[PDB]
Amino acid sequence: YRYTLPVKAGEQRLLGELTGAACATLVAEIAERHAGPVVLIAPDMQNALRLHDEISQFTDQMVMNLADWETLPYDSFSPHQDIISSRLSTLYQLPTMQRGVLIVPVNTLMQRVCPHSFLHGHALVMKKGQRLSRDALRTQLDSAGYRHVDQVMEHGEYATRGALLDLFPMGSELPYRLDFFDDEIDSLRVFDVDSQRTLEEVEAINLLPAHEFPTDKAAIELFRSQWRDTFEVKRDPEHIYQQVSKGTLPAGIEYWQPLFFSEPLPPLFSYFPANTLLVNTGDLETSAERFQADTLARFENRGVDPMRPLLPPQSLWLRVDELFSELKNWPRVQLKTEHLPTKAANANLGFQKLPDLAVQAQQKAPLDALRKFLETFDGPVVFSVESEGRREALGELLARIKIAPQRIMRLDEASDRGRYLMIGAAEHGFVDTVRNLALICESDLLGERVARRRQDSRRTINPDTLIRNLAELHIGQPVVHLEHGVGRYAGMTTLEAGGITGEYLMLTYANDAKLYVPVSSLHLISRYAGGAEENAPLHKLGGDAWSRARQKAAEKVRDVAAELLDIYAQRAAKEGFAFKHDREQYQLFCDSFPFETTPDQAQAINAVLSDMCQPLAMDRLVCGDVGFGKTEVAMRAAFLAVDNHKQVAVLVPTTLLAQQHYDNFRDRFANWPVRIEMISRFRSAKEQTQILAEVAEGKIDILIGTHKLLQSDVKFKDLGLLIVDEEHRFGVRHKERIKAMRANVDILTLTATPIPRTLNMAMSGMRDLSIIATPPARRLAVKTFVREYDSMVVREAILREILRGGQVYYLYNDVENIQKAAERLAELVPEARIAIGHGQMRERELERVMNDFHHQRFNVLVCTTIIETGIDIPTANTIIIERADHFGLAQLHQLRGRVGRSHHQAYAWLLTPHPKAMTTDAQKRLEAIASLEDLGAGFALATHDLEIRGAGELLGEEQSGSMETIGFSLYMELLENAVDALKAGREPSLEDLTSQQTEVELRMPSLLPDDFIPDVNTRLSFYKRIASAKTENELEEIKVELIDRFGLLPDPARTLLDIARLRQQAQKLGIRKLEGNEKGGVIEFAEKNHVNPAWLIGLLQKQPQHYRLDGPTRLKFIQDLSERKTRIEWVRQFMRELEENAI
Ligand SMILES: Nc1ncnc2c1ncn2[C@@H]1O[C@H](COP(=O)(O)OP(=O)(O)O)[C@@H](O)[C@H]1O
Ligand code: BEF
Repeated sequence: YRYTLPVKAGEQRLLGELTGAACATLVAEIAERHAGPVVLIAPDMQNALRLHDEISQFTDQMVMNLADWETLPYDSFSPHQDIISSRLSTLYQLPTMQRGVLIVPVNTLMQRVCPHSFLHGHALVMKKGQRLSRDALRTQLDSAGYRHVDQVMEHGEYATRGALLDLFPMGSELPYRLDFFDDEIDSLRVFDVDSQRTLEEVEAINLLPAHEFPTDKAAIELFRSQWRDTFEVKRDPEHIYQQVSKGTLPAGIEYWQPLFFSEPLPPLFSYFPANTLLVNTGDLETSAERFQADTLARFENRGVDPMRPLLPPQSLWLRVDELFSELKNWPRVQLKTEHLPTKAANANLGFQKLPDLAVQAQQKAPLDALRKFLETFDGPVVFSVESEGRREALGELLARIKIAPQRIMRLDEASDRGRYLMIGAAEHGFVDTVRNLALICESDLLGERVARRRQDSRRTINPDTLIRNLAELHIGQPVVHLEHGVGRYAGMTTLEAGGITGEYLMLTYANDAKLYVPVSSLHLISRYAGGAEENAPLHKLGGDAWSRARQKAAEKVRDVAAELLDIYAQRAAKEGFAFKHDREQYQLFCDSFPFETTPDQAQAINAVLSDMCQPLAMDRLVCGDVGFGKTEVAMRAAFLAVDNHKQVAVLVPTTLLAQQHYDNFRDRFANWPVRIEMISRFRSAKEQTQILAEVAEGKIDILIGTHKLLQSDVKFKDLGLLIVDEEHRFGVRHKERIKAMRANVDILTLTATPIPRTLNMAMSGMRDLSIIATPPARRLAVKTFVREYDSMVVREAILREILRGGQVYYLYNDVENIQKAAERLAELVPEARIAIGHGQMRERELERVMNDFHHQRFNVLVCTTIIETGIDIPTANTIIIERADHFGLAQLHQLRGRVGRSHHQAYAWLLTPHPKAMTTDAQKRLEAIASLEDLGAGFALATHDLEIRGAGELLGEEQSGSMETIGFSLYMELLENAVDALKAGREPSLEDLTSQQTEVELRMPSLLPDDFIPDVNTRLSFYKRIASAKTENELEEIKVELIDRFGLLPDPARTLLDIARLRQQAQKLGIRKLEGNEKGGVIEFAEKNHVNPAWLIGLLQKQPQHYRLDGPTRLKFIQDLSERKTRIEWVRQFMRELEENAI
């Protein structure tokens, strides 16, 4: 083309006049036309990710990025070993590959690596036709460094179960099972982390060492030798020398890598193929050197703590001059967006930048510049769309500009006068003047719409995965056995206690008195919820305290049972309501919203709209973190409410945020004809009466106000929608007082963080719940600083935000000394313009200075906790508090996250009085809030607050209490028992808990042996599932799953399955208790059985000696069933024949 290609160690090519996103075009071109692999060096790893898209967007050659360590140099955490997988694979094949593009940032090119002899000297291949021992391969894996686990879920672990060994290779992404057979590899089956069954069988597998360093005995001794040669040992049970010598691995041990090879580690340059070409963008002569400075700076910063010392930086990272010399050994190309006219191997190819093409909604012709420029472009114009649906979203836009470009795949496909489009993540369009090509990106006109996972992958907390993290069976966590009391779970054990070895779950009580409970009676154990995992009560066994507490609870539930019998339903007398939504009308309202919702916001919208469309009323928690645009869900709910004209009301515990919602709703409905108004202290009673009259006649649909409505004064013609914000700070019977008016109203519970009782109820599932863990695009984190009382940090932070041009939120929490403090901090900060705010003011100047804050005429505001509700403006970007000894975690997090709603990094300066003046609980609160600082932190903080404040009375008042109440589920058990007492009118009795659906014990061992399943959690899960079976199809699929996950089925397993099947069939039949032994047994029916009495008596008289009706419902039979198989077959055929003549 316009230039040659550089192939020489010293050859350097330099290219200029290269606009943004044309670097990708040039890179793809040269890689496709370069006879050899391509390695690209990027200045910023994040930028490299961007490259990883656009390159793959424009070409089809395999493009990969060097997996890199996430942690900062000399950190105290592992590199998140999963990433290591993606690394090692690329390392293993790296020498042997001809075409392909590998992209690396300089910060990781700076890092030393393994010698690859260590790598491919340990690179095993397992093949079908191999007579290899299970144990030999086991020890082989152990030497390789794979970790022995029992429920493999991650990279680099292996588990065993009888003849079935399974593991996860470090190179591939899916684990594998083997199915050994006579020490022969019979199968090699891939299986998902959650299917635990075959997806397919592959002929052979290749596996790589577990880590980036050996871990055999030779490795340990070499490491110890190097250590004793270099550093100084400390005789200590956590000094990494002793910890390594023990056998384990320190968390950060990966940074002490050069102590494992007795060699200078390669600079990774040896791994380049014999014929490569370096291509470089930006510049390294600043990035690499600044990185070296940062590494040494952090090193010297942490040159303390003799336990866990640090290597010199030069031993692990390279030198800059050495890096330059090394790169001068390969041909290299450099790209920059400047003018280099001198002289050869240096060109300036026409890649003009995109002109100012954009769309303006206010203009009558948004695509004015677009249509002006399209017709002035003689060449083809090709658009790029980052997704699929958006393509149509822009095709309609092209219909507004009356053009239908054809979708192409490659840039060369463009004709002379051709308009086209393609799916790509390109950022900036441009004008390739070489052949007059116009490339257009979405941001060219749309602007900023970013949906990538900008946040760190590890920096995420899934709510459902947090519940599934564990809900049972932690070896120390407490549980409650309703018969006796509360203890700590300790595990499983098999016991021979009557000639049949049965499983038993063992609990421990006070004074170390153990209690084993049979596995079958599992439904008598509840997971503790009193929230005292470290200070919980420990009932001493055989005491009356638990019985007394249970009797008190029984009395309380009987009282509330009468109360519910007043309603004559289990909160079920309600029929609800159905809303009608017009999809086009709602879509029009979506159009009136000038934003794009996050995916979880869209999910919440779908859930709420569907639920209201259902003919039942809602009680739905939308508990997401602040700054997630929760209010817009309410806006759309109110729009659909006014579509039905259902007189929606809204509640908030303040006047500031009430006014905020008022103006927001006015903005949403300044185009839609509908009446929005407010009723609170600000309004005069003269107009409050008018508001009440208007809402009595129904001329008002949207009302915003505080507790004035729940004063038996407001009248609604048709109250159909009620909204509540910030459920916290609300006492009980507020919701009951607002519910009393109309039962079938849709309840929408908006909040930022639930109080412990509400959170526990959400966990119970009795109330609908929803979480939005998807922050807006530009909502970066909020910095937090827990500092002691310094008068200078506050002043300098105030000045830092003033020079930024923002507003400071000053918290002192006083209505007397706030006056003096305002002038005190004015003297401290003469540059500051301050207003005084407190809730004990006439509210006229309050709203006036709120308006002033909207205009930002004064910078820092002193206020009490009325600020907590929050009307945050994006201008405000910093909060300094004064009292940090008494504030709830919910308030702390809420005021932390209240700042932002903008692209600019906010701040949260936290001022504390003397540490010794702090009580223990204050220290715990402050250390907890400091420990967590990231997006999606409110929900996890609420989970932590659970077990701290403790869920309160699930029945009585005073929520969020840590009293000694019975757990959660037992309350529901007694409630349904009393509902039975009401429906059947039966007497209250503590016997329904002592339940018995069907007992089919026959003195025959039946259990899931631990050898057949290693762990206990899965064993108990299957125990519960089998106990709660409903049809023989369930049993069949369970048997299939057991076959998959654990191979063959032991005799006890088969017996358990068939006993469950027989219990199922007997429950279908109508018999309740079928018992027996070797010499015979008894059959006992129900009150209304379905066995034919005629033939029943016929059998009775046919063989009275072998059959005797001894009791109103008891049939005694004698049988010589010395074989378990004979016993089971006899009973099966007996019951089958009995039910054959079923009446
Ligand atoms: N997906 C989004 N992208 C950009 N900005 C958003 C998004 N969602 C919300 N916002 C902005 O952030 C602000 C959040 O205010 P609000 O609805 O009160 O959030 P929260 O109720 O969580 O405090 C809104 O005023 C809105 O303008
Ligand atoms: F209700 Be929010 F957090 F604005």
